[PDB]
Amino acid sequence: EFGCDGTLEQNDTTREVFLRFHNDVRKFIALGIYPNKVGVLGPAKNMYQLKWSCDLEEEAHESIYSCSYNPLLLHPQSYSKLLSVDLPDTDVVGATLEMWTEFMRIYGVNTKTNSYNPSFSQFANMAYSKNTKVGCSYKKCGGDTLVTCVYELGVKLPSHPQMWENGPTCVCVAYTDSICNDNNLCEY
Amino acid sequence: FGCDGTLEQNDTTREVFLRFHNDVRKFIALGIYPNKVGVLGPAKNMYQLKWSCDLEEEAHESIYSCSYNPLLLHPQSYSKLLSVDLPDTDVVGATLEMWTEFMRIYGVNTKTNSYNPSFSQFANMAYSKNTKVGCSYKKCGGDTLVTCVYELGVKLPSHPQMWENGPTCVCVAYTDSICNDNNLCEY
Ligand SMILES: *[C@@H]1O[C@H](CO)[C@@H](O[C@@H]2O[C@H](CO)[C@@H](O[C@@H]3O[C@H](CO)[C@@H](O)[C@H](O)[C@H]3NC(C)=O)[C@H](O)[C@H]2NC(C)=O)[C@H](O[C@@H]2O[C@@H](C)[C@@H](O)[C@@H](O)[C@@H]2O)[C@H]1NC(C)=O
Ligand SMILES: *[C@@H]1O[C@H](CO)[C@@H](O[C@@H]2O[C@H](CO)[C@@H](O)[C@H](O)[C@H]2NC(C)=O)[C@H](O[C@@H]2O[C@@H](C)[C@@H](O)[C@@H](O)[C@@H]2O)[C@H]1NC(C)=O
Repeated sequence: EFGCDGTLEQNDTTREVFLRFHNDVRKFIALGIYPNKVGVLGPAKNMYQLKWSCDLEEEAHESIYSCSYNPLLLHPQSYSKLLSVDLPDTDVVGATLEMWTEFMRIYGVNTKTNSYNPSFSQFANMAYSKNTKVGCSYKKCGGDTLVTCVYELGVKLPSHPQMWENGPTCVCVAYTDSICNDNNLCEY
Repeated sequence: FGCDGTLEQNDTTREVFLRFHNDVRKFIALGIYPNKVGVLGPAKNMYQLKWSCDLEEEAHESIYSCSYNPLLLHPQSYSKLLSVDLPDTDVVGATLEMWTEFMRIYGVNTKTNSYNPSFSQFANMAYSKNTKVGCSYKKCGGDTLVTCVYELGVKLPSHPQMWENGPTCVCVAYTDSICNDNNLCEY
């Protein structure tokens, strides 16, 4: 599920944190039980399972390599700079991902449109229903640690801000020959 | 710690909670804790926190039903997290880091060090005159609840100051205070 050989300064423990965090968020949106600011997100039809992409992880790694964020702009990308602390790497990674979702919970999703909002831009990239690939990276840059995820597909702003379509769990039709896996997420 | 109660927590996460708080507080006291721009502090009357099993009880009780219901006896910080398949210490660490990162998103006004609801958890953690904290967490299926209870905190509107600007180791808020080896006040 990973197999990323490169000089990426990361091993699979944090990659699994990244990957399963995304797919847990997406499963609970699809099931209609992820908590909004008030109430719940979802259910969503067309919410696809994410797979790791080593190419996208390289894009994530390259954007923070110099210790100043510089995205390649080939793919949607979420980024945050956190204070480096004397705790394990899973803690920074976890803190970033939790923070990305708390932005959403602090501001609140309109669950009629499920539109992107700049105040939870990272959550929108993480929840974008029709994406199927993610790659993330982090780098300690002295007093700060940069954490960033890159996605194959994302919202297209401003015209197409919808993060996911309201619909029944396991309705998987956005790609031909899609099935719903045991995670309650679509795959193709 | 010595918290005997049915608190569903052991001392390893208690230490992460406590040490994290006192690191932040001493970095503010020394004037080296990063703000959004620049640094926070130095602060006078920044007291070291001690654990309180009573406050931990108040924390544990507010979340044991998996819906947040504070007792409202003491200032309290709370977050509902997405559950992660990581050791509990790392979920606690991630939460505490996240609480500080809110502050650096909005930024503290270092002329006033005023409370800001947008970083309420950092504010509760940084409140200089508090000396006791109790924290708890509970895995609730897909989500995890994490919360800290403080004996003292800001009082709005009358006392919005998280800490007062001033020299490290000035410890006069309470009589018979001293500055310990952590450069934090205690009595
Ligand atoms: C990704 O890298 C991290 C950081 O190196 C790995 O986590 C570390 O894994 C090592 C073991 O390979 C842990 O060390 C050992 O800890 C135990 C308990 O104290 C002791 O028996 C042993 O003496 C100790 N070794 C030494 C010399 O210290 C280490 O504690 C652990 N965490 C950190 C922050 O260093 C990680 O390994 C994965 O996670 C650990 C927790 C184990 O489950 C391990 O089997 C896993 O592979 C690396 N991930 C991968 C996939 O390799
Ligand atoms: C609190 O609960 C933790 C989870 O059960 C304990 O960690 C576990 O300790 C085992 C040895 O007793 C060790 O083999 C396990 O890998 C470890 N599990 C995890 C997820 O870390 C913890 O014990 C403390 O921490 C571990 C890492 C060791 O250093 C122990 O010697 C420690 O006591 C429990 N804490 C206490 C104070 O009992």
